[PDB]
Amino acid sequence: IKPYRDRFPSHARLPRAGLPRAEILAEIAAMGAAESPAWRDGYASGAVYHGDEHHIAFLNEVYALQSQSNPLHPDLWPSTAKFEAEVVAMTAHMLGGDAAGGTVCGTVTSGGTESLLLAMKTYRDWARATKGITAPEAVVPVSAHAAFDKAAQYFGIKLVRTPLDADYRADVAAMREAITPNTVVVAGSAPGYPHGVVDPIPEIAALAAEHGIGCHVDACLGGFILPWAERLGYPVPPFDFRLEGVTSVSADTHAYGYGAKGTSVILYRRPDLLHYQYFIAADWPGGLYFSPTFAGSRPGALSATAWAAMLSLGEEGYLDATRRILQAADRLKAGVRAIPSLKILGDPLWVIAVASDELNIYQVMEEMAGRGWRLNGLHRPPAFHVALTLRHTEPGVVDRFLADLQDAVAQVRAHPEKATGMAPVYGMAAAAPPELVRQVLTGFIDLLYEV
Amino acid sequence: IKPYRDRFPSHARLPRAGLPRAEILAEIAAMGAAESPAWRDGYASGAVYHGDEHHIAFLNEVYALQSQSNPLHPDLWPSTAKFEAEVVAMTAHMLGGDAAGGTVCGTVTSGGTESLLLAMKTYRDWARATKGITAPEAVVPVSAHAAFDKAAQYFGIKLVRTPLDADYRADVAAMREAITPNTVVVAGSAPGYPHGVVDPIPEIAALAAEHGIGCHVDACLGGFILPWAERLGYPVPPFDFRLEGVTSVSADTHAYGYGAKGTSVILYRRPDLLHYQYFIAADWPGGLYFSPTFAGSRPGALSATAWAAMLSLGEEGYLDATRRILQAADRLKAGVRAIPSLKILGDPLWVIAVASDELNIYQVMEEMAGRGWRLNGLHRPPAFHVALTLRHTEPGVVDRFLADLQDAVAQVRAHPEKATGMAPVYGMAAAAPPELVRQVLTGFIDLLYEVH
Ligand SMILES: Cc1ncc(COP(=O)(O)O)c(/C=N/CCOP(=O)(O)O)c1O
Ligand SMILES: Cc1ncc(COP(=O)(O)O)c(C)c1O
Repeated sequence: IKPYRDRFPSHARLPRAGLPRAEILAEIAAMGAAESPAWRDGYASGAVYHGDEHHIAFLNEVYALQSQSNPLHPDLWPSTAKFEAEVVAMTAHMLGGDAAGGTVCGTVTSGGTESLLLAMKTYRDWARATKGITAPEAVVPVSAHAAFDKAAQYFGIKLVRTPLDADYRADVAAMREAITPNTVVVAGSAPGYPHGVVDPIPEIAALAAEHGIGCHVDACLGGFILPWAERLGYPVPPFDFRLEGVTSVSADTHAYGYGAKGTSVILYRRPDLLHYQYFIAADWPGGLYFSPTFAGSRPGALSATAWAAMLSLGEEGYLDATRRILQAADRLKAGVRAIPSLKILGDPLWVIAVASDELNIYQVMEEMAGRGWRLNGLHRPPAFHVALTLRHTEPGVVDRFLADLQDAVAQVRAHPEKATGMAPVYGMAAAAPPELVRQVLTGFIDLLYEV
Repeated sequence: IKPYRDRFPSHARLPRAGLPRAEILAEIAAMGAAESPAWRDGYASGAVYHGDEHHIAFLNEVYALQSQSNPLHPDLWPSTAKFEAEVVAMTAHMLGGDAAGGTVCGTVTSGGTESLLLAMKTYRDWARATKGITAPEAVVPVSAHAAFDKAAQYFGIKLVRTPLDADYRADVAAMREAITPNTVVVAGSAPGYPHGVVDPIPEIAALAAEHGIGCHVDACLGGFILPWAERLGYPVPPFDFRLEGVTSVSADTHAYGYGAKGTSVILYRRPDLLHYQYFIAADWPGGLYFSPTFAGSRPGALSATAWAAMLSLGEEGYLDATRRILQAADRLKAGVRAIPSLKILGDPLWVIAVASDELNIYQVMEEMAGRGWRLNGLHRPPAFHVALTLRHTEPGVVDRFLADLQDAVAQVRAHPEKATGMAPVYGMAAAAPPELVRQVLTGFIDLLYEVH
């Protein structure tokens, strides 16, 4: 659904003469006031991770002072190259980079997906050069992020997805079973996006060191949450570089790092690994050209906002934020188990996947959507999840959620036949065959791009 | 060389307690005042494309109002999904999208490189599904951007680079020669980055339609320059979708589109092509997940800055900008041919590659660097180039350049033995073997990432 089709002029052609800056800003600001109550008041799962208007006004100043930065030119903006070096270093330390000998290194990327993609490409390129593996395989849980499939398709890696156990954590045995001599990497999520549970990293990491291959830890969600939850006295095993089997880790500075959107860190245990990531061309008439990541020209300013957010918070700000989130979490989970028909999937710390055996969970979800809740629809198995952020730690938000949740279950128990709005969509999507979904969604992405 | 290693505290660990916002900003603003004179006063080739402090203050407001946008969620920020749809549409029209039947479609990407990569992956995936080609080849000029090699390595495409002619434009014949039944795409640059010259697109496009394969036009540099140069009455053949053989085109809204860094457009002629780009997963316990491009979470705000910059300029602002640039160009080229020892490579419109047969061009370049000029070092053949922007259209900038260029040649003619600063580096790099460069540069990228 396209909200501003009518309220605002549509442009499928450049205006013959330029429109005034004062007006363009006003058009955009208006859309700002329309869309920002949804995430600000706490109705959104994930999406906005900090939300505080002063922390945002702060990062916008950081962007403004670095707007022109392009780290393709480290000699014009050595300031940005500094930021990137320090975000990578501070993040390395945070994830047990010292307990590895201090050989831990990385680069700043554009997001979790790039981190994962880069990593897969690295392990693929390394395996071919050293172990001579020319038809590579990777082994991850079925809960590992969909970005892994993306890497499989792009780089020509055969991806093998293993099943989970009763707690929705990875099945470490089935992983051993699927390893072949062509397997170049195994991965574990900390936590996985679907259910918020942390795969058995120590076990997977060990399994990896055993067969002399890589182990990647997808800590894109947990990187900036888990280390602080551990010091707050929660049940979190070592997930990072403390474990010796773990060869790489990815973490999102734009997620729970509270940077602005468009930054992430990929970390490798040794430099001889990192080096397979760099792209270099020496034979090009355009001169010497190299890039650490996928991109050539990058938004230097976003690397600044990641750096500035990490310094403005420090170990205190993260410890504080993490507590306020995990508090709201434990409190929401209690309110959910308290409700009869619902169950929680596995044992999440702050990303809660709620399902039902008796009711149609998708209509429950739709009933929440009726009150303004923008939640995530899962399937295999059917459920919806809410990933908690600082936006849900504000006064009365977890309460409103549980209050609206009760009324929503009561309504669906009265009419188990009810399936309104999006409920029928999420439900068909569950049952439909891959190649049919692949086609309808393709039409949906085309609808997004219409003028 | 790391400038702030001493003046500012280095952080290899999160500060136990958070540092004040007032202070962090001051640290960054200081670095801003140190680095911004270089590109602002016009010493930089490319890098900053507009530079005007009001146009920048404007786009920063655009970013500020959209900072939170992440177009992975089109239902939370339908505003951004709108911007993206319209940047893609306005850009399509600009590059002859109507003359194609109105089936021209695209997506907004993160930069030229992603556009190119996405395209290569599309043609690879299409060729396998329709033409059953399981060991794909691509054929581009040796001047085509290095991003093409990157796609070759990533996606497993065999890349074949053809030679150029006397004008440094593509050799259309050698391209035909290298086409096999496994060739899935050919490309032409408009202009190529090295020399600023426009490959023979009409001819290449035709060559492509002939063999029933794709033709991609790398207009990342020229997309927002060439269409306006054509209406200003310059010698530019049709390079875009007017030609029927051309199946895709890439253009950088963050370059000569004067958006903020981190946006670009990839355009396809028909939707059945675009569709091979989309990534979709239906079997994932995380639910339905799709993405048009490489990224999942994106900076929505950068899509806004591209949109806002295009609207704030319109066909007038581009026509004006393009004139002021091409004027400065023609004026700089005359000043260069005027100088005895130097020659210009091919016939560039605004990206000038200057070489020398008698002198060591790298020391010429170093002599310019002495006066503050941050230029691009080319090789194969040895030269340096300057890509002109609005920053070089300001008063007296092309003049200072020619003035410093004369003094620089005079100095190198007096001491042909001289090789100071970077000159010896660019020169070794020219002669060294690929695998040696590959190793030294790897050490250089590691040096960038060190903290003292
Ligand atoms: C475990 C895991 N792995 C990879 C990713 C992808 O990272 P991305 O490219 O979206 O920055 C996610 C995020 N997944 C959700 C990104 O959208 P959001 O609601 O704003 O956080 C992830 O959770
Ligand atoms: C002519 C040309 N093509 C492609 C690219 C790649 O774009 P980017 O560096 O912005 O990713 C550039 C920079 C370029 O100048």
